[PDB]
Amino acid sequence: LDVAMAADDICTAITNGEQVKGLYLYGPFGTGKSFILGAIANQLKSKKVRSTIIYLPEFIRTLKGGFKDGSFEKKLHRVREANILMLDDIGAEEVTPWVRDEVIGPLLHYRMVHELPTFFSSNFDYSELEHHLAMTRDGEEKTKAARIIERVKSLSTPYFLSG
Amino acid sequence: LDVAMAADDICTAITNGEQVKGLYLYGPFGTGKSFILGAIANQLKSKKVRSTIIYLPEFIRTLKGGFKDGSFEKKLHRVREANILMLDDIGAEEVTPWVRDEVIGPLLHYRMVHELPTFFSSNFDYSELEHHLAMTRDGEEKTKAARIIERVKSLSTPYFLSGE
Repeated sequence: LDVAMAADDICTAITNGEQVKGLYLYGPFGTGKSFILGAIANQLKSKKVRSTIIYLPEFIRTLKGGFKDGSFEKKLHRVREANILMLDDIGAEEVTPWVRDEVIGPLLHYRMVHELPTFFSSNFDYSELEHHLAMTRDGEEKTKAARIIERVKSLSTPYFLSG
Repeated sequence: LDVAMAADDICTAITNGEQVKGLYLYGPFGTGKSFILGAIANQLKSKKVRSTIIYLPEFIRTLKGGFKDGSFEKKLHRVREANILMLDDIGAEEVTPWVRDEVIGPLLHYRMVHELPTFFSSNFDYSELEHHLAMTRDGEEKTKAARIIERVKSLSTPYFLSGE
């Protein structure tokens, strides 16, 4: 499939005002998923449309700066209402029950309830990401992973990138 | 060997200060060629690296001034020495002997001699672009098109973009 034209068309749509689904780019490392996300971002910027790109490892490691006091909700509440959000390299973060049920879950829930374009990039497809989310130190919790992954599916359109 | 990964690698290389070969993106209309060229342009721009994109038909309309007593050489000499040049939709211009032999040809020859990064997009592959340049009102001239297309091929790396 041609991801370039999907990116171009979703840029035109976003700039026109149409409600659209983000892109779920998945594939092995070094296939250009991040570059396509950033290309969408710069393309939108060329038309004055803002967007927010997040590298999930660093972002979660930043939210852990205040997991005790609960001040992480300060930044989460700011990132969750972003007009266009792009979660870069989801599924690579350390899947802990806290990040799954207090960061990722709520984030995607809100961005869905308000229909806000959400782009993704991952080394896993939908089901593989669901398995990644279910497994954790507390064991396999399939219902939470199913809820989250269904949010992802309803927020994005899949595209496979290979070498 | 991915398209997006080739663009990303080329951006990382140019931004690190390494002048490298550009890309020859060819494919039907509506396959994202211009989006990839624009993505390279914007990725370079975000790191303070200027680049130049010309749409060959428009550029030619600006030259045909001009097209007699070398006056056009004023602009052709400036575009040709650009740090990074991207020729959007090469092959869509109406080929005439003077456009081919006095604009396109010399431009690519200069950018090749001086080892200047150059990018391309087209609906034609190498062979189809060469055949496109060979044919004009004066007939088919294959050797010229061979020289030019060989410059293009020395200036780029091909990548095919097919629809869904």
